[PDB]
Amino acid sequence: AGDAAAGQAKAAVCGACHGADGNSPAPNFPKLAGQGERYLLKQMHDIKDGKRTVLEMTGLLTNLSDQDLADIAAYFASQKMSVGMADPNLVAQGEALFRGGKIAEGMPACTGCHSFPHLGGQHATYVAKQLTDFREGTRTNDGDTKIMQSIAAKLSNKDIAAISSYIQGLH
Ligand code: HEC
Ligand code: HEC
Repeated sequence: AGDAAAGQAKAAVCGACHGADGNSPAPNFPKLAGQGERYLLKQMHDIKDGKRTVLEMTGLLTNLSDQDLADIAAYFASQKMSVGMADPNLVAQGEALFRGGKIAEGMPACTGCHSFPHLGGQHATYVAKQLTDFREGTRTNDGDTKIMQSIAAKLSNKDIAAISSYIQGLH
């Protein structure tokens, strides 16, 4: 159990890339605001011990205690993710995939598990990178099941671009 109030100051070093409140202004860096505390904490441990490699964060988590990480996670989880706009040329394809999946190819809809990390409002650039990394097996911290890797295997590049654009505007 983290202390959100204590996490705010401990999160100051993170704001340079993720935003003071976790709402990053630049699309390369993911928004952390409003993300689930348990998801955030798991990603922090995965990044810290190398199960998920984020070279841009090398050395930042090294000296944070497990309590420090829980406080920071609690702080970001207490914020609210800001919501962007979808591209009108892509949003229909992206929303149809998000709500309906690809029934023909046995791909479940995203709404089954993602309303679990929060997705709605996340930068499209960041989401597309994660879906592509999942598909290519470069991100592998999705458990022994490899659910996201198996799901992203069914998405084309056009699918990923459209779903990512839809998610960016989702609220
Ligand atoms: C830029 C120099 C960063 C600073 C300072 C911090 N983070 Fe970071 N973080 C950065 C990038 C480029 C990425 C994404 C890499 C990729 O997969 O494309 C991240 C990612 C995270 C995550 C994962 C978020 C998710 O949605 O899965 C977390 C939990 C995270 N970062 C936490 C975190 C904390 C706690 C920081 C302060 C100590 C911090 N980051 C600083 C870049 C940068
Ligand atoms: C349940 C079986 C899921 C379905 C169906 C989909 N996703 Fe998923 N996703 C799931 C989990 C359990 C996780 C967390 C993995 C971890 O590293 O612990 C994820 C993760 C994502 C992410 C990364 C989020 C982040 O902040 O980096 C994205 C972008 C994502 N999932 C997207 C996504 C889409 C577009 C889906 C439908 C096509 C979808 N997921 C299905 C669980 C499940």
